[PDB]
Amino acid sequence: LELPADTVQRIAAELKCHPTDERVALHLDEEDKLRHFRECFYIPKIQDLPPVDLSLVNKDEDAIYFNGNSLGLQPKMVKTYLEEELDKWAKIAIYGWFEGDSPWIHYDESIVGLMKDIVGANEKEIVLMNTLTVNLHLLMLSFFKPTPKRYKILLEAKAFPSDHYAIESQLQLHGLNIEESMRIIKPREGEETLRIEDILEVIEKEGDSIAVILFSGIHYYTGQHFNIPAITKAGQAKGCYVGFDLAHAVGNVELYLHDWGVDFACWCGYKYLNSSPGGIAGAFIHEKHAHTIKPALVGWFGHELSTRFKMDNKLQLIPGVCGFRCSTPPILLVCILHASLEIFKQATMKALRKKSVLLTGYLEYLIKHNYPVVNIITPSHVEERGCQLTLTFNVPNKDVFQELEKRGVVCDKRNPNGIRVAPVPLYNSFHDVYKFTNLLTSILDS
Amino acid sequence: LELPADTVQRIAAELKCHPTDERVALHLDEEDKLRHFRECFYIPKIQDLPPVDLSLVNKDEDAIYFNGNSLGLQPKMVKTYLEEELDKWAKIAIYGWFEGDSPWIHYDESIVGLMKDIVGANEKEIVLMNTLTVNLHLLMLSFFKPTPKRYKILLEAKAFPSDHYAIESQLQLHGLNIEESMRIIKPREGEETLRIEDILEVIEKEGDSIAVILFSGIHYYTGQHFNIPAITKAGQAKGCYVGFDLAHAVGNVELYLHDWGVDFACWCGYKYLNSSPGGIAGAFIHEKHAHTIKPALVGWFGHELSTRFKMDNKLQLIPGVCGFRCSTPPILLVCILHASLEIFKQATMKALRKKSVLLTGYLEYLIKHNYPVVNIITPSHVEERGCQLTLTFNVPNKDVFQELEKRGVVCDKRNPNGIRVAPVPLYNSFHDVYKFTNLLTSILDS
Repeated sequence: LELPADTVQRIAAELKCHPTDERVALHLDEEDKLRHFRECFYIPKIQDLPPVDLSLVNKDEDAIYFNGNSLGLQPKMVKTYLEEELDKWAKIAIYGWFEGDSPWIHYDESIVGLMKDIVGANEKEIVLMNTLTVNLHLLMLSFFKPTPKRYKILLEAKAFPSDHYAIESQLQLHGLNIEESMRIIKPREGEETLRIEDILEVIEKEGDSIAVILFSGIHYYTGQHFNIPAITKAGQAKGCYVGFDLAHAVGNVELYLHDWGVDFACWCGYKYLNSSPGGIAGAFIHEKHAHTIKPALVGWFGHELSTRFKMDNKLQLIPGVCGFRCSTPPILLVCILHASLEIFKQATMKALRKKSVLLTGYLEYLIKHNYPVVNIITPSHVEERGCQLTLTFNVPNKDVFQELEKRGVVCDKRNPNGIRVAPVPLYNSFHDVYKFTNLLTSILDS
Repeated sequence: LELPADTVQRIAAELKCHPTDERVALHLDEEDKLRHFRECFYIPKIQDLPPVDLSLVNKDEDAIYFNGNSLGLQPKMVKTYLEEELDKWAKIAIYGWFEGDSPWIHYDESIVGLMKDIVGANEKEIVLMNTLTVNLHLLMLSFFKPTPKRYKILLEAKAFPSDHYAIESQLQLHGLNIEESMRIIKPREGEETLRIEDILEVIEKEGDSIAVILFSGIHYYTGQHFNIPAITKAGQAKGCYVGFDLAHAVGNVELYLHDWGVDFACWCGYKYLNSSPGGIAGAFIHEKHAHTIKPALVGWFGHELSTRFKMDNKLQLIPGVCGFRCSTPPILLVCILHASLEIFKQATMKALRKKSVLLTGYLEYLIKHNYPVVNIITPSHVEERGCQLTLTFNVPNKDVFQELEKRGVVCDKRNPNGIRVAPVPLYNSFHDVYKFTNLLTSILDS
């Protein structure tokens, strides 16, 4: 089928205009079957943003928000759902757990039915709970049971700091040497992303000694989407447990954790899933392990609900990942996630991934075209990336990042020179991408 | 000074009425300097409660809510504070972390200044984070480092199930025999509460082999307030680490964790602290351990904020308990807790504990007076209990609990026969206690 760059020049051919003309972006939004979803979100105005130099912007104009990858915008329905739960708490205080049309006791275990299609798993293979890093530890404390023969953990170079710290401390818990035990796949010299063959070679050479493989679904600094089902097959052949940190993947790319055979997974709620800052995170355990892999750390919401409130202390554990649930779920954070997940159910994940490829692609085309003083670190193949592109510039005398945010472009800056732009399909339009690059152009021309 | 029962009969002497007359309760509320705080909370109406038999109640009348111990009522200011944070998230999406009058990055580390006086600790000795049981595990994984000589954990009989399960799994993590390693102090035959001497004797006989002592601050089934500073001194003399699960204690009784020398502590937010269901919990580590006891499981919000966002993976850990913070704090749950903690700052914890003693005492007086077919399991000494009283009845032919909740009395039922009533000083008035016992009287007379 049609590659994204091919799609743009074809539109220009239909309109008899240049590929970089505004009319191309305005036409891609006219034909965007998801364009009405942007209304469901609160989009910042430029003059409200702190770093904005008001001299350089037209006030009363929407901001280009390309941090759907870091803290996702608020659905307008969030406050509406909060009000439902706040009134119930103000109407029947403790009875909201077991009484009424929607018991609190079943929230985390019902809105999982909205997560099934986002990660590709079953009802009983997912729990929405705790926070990302803690779910990473609660999973590792079960799957990472090392032996003298099999003791390593395989992660990637320059991984996300919380993951990296979580793995040292997992190894430091069992007394393992860090240098010997942390196998960190580094990219080849002069290269920014990882090679799938280099990863598989290490798994084949060393996998007999690796206990757990733990990558991110999308690497934060490069935006690289790792071939998840491949790493799983390779790792599982050598006898490894394979799990991923799907923070930048979930809500961004299509995921089939169950069919792919992934052993475990974990993700957060406040990035592409547009829940609240620090919102409720999630876990995953393939049902193959529902009766073999047990929770290392146990709470009382790991007990079967049927006899949980007898409190007779005679543990009857819930199989699967709901056994790692220690505590009562934070109902008001589940509430917010429900509002966002209903939106993901309307605009199918497939329909978002399809726009995400054309939208990020239209960003890549407009960057490569005009420019080289810009290096797109993100993999160019449409399948090895997500919403996010990572950029580095060779303009020495201007800070591109500061110059961009002065003008209402909200995007990340990652050390050393990396800046991250992530147009997401829910609230970002092609005209946002057009408006972006002409500011990036006006800046790089000085 | 005046014991609570002495106070009631003196009021009756001033009014020349019977101690059990309504005029006594109505007078204790007139003179209640905290009576206006009840307005700050949403109090259920009887006809809105599910179990209510409408034939047996006067509709349009406030409900007697004595579950401040299980799920605390909603401050009316909660929705107001949520709106502040929801507008900021809708106004400056990602900039709320570092920009403006109140950065999100400092929420959990600022409203700790409202927790200092509730547990009796310093700024740096408390973090508000995660959930109760998980904070219990994250603490145990550091303080419970056992040896062949020193391997036991001391808890109480019929402890709260989440605690009990959390301790088995802590021992099962290190391979320890459960029967040998779990030292469970059981009450004497025919007795419901524990004896402080029986606890100290075990600590003296066996303490050389105990690695960690972990009781609740108030036992859920009996309501017994354990002499916390005594257990600490005794346990620390024999070389034990001593920590408590302060769930029913915090927000209920006065606590001096720092001066008492308590090694660690953990509590929840949704009981007496009146945060949301499943709301943010808290942790405690005395500053003596700020540089000796390190986190077992590490996240990236365990890193110093000054260089946390360089993400260079060169860990620089925060001393004290803020090092056990793994993840980004859930801002909207901190928000709610801020609303409740401001109320605790207005009505001083001392002023609440003072009413709590007279209010629970006026409940005990009216129960003992008329009745014996009722057994108050809760310790009778005003210092060995909190808000909660636990009851058992010898009426065979009526279920007291069902008969009570039919009439708008919201209180707990704990297996086997225990029911828990907990008038709290914020929203509960003496007239609630008067109205309660006359229903309990009308019921027990059949």
